[PDB]
Amino acid sequence: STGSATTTPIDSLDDAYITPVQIGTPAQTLNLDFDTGSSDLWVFSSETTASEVDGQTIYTPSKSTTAKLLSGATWSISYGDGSSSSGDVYTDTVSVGGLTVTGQAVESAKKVSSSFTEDSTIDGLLGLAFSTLNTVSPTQQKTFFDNAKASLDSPVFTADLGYHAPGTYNFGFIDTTAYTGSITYTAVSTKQGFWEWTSTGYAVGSGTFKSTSIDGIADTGTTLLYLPATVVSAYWAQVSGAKSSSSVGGYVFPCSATLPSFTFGVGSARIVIPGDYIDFGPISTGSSSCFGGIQSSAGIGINIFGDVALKAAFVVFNGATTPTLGFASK
Repeated sequence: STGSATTTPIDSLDDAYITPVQIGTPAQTLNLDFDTGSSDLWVFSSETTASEVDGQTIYTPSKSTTAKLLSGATWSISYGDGSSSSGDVYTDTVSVGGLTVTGQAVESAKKVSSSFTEDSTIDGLLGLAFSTLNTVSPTQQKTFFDNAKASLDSPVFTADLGYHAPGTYNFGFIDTTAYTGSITYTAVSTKQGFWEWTSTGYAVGSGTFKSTSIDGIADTGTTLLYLPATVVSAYWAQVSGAKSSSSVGGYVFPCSATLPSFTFGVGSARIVIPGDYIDFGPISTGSSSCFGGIQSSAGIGINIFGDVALKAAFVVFNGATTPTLGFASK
């Protein structure tokens, strides 16, 4: 079996992508953020503190004939600014683009962090990292992908994110019409629970390619591209007037500048990120300073190939016994 679903940017800057997901019987459709950097499927629900719900579609387990409370199970995900989302756990039927899984753990949020409340277009997250990162206690739960693996024609899912345009998440098959050339596969380390891989180097604009190993994670749930400070400094040195701003918290550049492309290596292949993809617009309404899509990972501790990088490619998440990541131009 297979599944295919359209994913849509939530705003004009491609800050995140939402994908419709059917939960329960009869179906309750929620728009979820598909996140390969986490492993929890959590949703706004009728149990969420009412003051923390601002426009989101909520999941109502009492209206689903197939929902079952998972007795004593709780969940808690921590965020980098001290806030957290948490709640209880149900099991229910979950379908993505025609692909149905029964008995999927659905984590109902009892409280959410303020940043989720502020964003009314995201009804929850669907985690697609490895199940060892799932936070359900005392009994850890499997991801949607892990539960679907046996039913899929092939144990893969692919991410084809659009630039200012809709894209596609496919489960169980590789659409050979969605990319050009060949797919280059690279080894994945699962030791930290992420889709972690090693890029073979980078280039700025039309400059010389720099052979150097960059270990990082493919994370559809992160907007920007976070790379080591040496790489990021080399990129923004080619943009006249760009500088790192402490008040803003990253590199900014004059909005009238034209940005150079950024190339990253996948084995012997090269993925080119057009310069326009790195422009994330004015730091404030009316400002002539613009925020950059390539930022330093020094404060984070891990390099992150976020949406900025992934939407330049057709990306294969191969969940075979030995997992691999595939990149192709498109």
